[PDB]
Amino acid sequence: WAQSRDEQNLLQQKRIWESPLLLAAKENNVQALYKLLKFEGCEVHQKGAMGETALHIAALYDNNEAAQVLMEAAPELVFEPMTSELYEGQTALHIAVINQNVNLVRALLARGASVSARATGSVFHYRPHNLIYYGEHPLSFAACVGSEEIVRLLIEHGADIRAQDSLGNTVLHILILQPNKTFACQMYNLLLSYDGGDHLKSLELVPNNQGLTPFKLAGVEGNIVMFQHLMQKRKHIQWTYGPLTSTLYDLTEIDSSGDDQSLLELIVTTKKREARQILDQTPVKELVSLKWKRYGRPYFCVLGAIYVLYIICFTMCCVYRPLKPRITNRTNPRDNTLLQQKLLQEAYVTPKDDLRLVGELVSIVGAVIILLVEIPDLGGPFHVIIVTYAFMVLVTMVMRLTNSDGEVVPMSFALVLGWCNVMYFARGFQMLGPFTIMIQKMIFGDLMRFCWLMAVVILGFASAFYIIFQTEDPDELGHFYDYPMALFSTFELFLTIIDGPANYDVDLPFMYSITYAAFAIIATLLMLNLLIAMMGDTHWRVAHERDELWRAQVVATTVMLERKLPRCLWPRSGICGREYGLGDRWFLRVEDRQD
Ligand SMILES: [Gd]
Ligand SMILES: [Gd]
Repeated sequence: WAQSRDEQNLLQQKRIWESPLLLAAKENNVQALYKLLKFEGCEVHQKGAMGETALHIAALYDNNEAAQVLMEAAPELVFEPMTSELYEGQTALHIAVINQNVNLVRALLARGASVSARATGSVFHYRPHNLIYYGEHPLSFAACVGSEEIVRLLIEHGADIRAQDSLGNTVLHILILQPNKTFACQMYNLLLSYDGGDHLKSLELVPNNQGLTPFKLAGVEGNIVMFQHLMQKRKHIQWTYGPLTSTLYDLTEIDSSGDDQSLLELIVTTKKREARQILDQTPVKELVSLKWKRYGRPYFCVLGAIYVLYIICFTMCCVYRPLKPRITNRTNPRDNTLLQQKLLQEAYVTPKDDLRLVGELVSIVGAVIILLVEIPDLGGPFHVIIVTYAFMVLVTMVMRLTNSDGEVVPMSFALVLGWCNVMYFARGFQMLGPFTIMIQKMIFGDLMRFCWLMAVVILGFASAFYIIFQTEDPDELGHFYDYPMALFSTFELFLTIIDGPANYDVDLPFMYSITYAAFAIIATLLMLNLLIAMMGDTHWRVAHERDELWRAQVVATTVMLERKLPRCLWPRSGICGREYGLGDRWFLRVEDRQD
C-alpha cells in the first residue's frame, strides 16, 4: 500500500512535467499560462494525475499570480474538488488554508468557495500511517495550523463550528489530538467565542461518536495542557484567605456518574502511557486518594482476608484428602513403582470426614461464585488465574465421581494458582505494592528472553549427556537414564539447584568432564547477563514507573470495588449541590496554599 502512493506521487510529478499547463501552474509561469489559455486554446478543466486542476497545483506550491490567472480565465475551477481516492473531497481552498496563504484564501472566498466541502480522501484519515489528522473541513484546517487570521476569516463567510467529521469529532476534539498543545489553547478559546451562547447545545457538549466530549477526550488522549485549560471552566473559587484559597470542583464528567460516561474508567482501561498522569492532577488525585483512604482500602482487606481463609479452607481439604491403601500388587512390574492410591468413594463414614466435606462444599460454592463473578463478561493475570483455579476446582469434583488415577493433577494445579493469587492483594500494601508490579511487568520482555536462550542451551548440552550416559549403566550416576530425565536434570544443573553429577568410585566418561566444565561456565554467563540486562530498568524515571504504576493499579482497583458493590455502603464522593446554592451536582472541596 505504501508503494502505491509513492508510485502515484512520482506519477503526479510526471504528469505535471508532461502537461504544460500543470507545469506552468507548478512553476508559476504567468507568461506561459496566457500563451496556453488565450492564444493556442487548451483544456482549462484539465485533470491531473491525482484528479487535480491547474488551480490545485497552483495552490500546492504557493503561487498566487498563477492562481489568479486561472481564476480570471476560468472561475469555475474553484468549486472543482480533487477526484482521486487519495484526495476525494479536497478543494483549492483546503490547500490555501493549510499553506496559510492569506491572500489566496481572501481571493478564494471572494469567488465563494464552499467552506463546508468535506475532504474524505484516504490521506485525510486518522490513521497511524498518516503523519497528521486535521479533520475534513477547511475551518478545521485553519484551527490546526495555528493561523488565527484564517480561522475567523472562514467563520466570516459562514463556517459552521458544529461540523463533525467522519469520527463525529468537532473542531474542538481535533485540537486536543494536535501536538502543539501550548499554542492550540488560545485557538481553542477563539473557537468557543463563536458558540451559540446558550447553556444547551454547546460545542463542548457535542460528543465524539465514541461517546467522548472534548473534556473527556483530553484525559483519554493524555492531553494535560488541554485538561488543565478545560478545567478552568469547571471550578468555582470559594474565597481567598491570604495564601489559602478554598476552591470547588465540578466533578460532573469526572467521578463515576454514568456507567461508561465516567472518566476514571477511561483512564485505567486505555493503553495510552500518557493517560496515567491524568489521575495525578489536582481534581482527580484528591478524589482517588479520598476514595482509597476510606471505603477503598478497608474493603480490599475484607475481600482479601475472606479469600485467604477460603483458600486455606481448600488447602486443608487437600492435605486431608481421602485415605486408602495400595489395594494392588502392582509395585513389582517396573519395580520403580511407588503409588499407594487413596481414592475409594465412600458414603458418609465420617467421624472426621464431614469437616472437609463442607470444606469441599465451601470450595465448590466459592469456585462457582468466583466463576459467576469473573466470567460474566494492570491487574490481568491475578484475575485470569482465579477463573482457572475455579476451573480446576470444578474439574477436581469432576475428577471425583469418576475416580480417575490423576486425582491429584487438577488439585495440585488449583493449590498453586489459588495461593499465588493472594499476592494480588499485595498491590494495596504500600511496600510490596510496587513489588508486585515489578514481578508482573517482568514476565514479558525480561522472562521470555533468556529462557528461549536457556531452553536452546539445555537442548544442546542436556541431550549430549544422554548420549554420553546411555552407554554407561544408570545404576551409578544415572542423572540421564531416559531422554526426559536427561533434559530435566540438566535444567536443574543450569540453576545449580542440583549438586552436579559426581561419582568418585567409578570412572566417568572422557566427554562428561569436558562438557560439564563448558556447562558450568555458559550456564553462569547466561545467568549473570540475565541479571544485568534485567536490571536496566532502575532509572530515576523508573522510580516513578515503579510507584505511579502501582498507584494507577490502586486507583484502578479502587474503581473495581465501587462498580460491583452496592450503594448501602460507600457513599457518593463529594457533597451534593442540592440543599446548597448549587444544583443537584456533586462537588469536592479542596483548599491549597501558594508559598
Ligand atoms: Gd544401588
Ligand atoms: Gd548439594
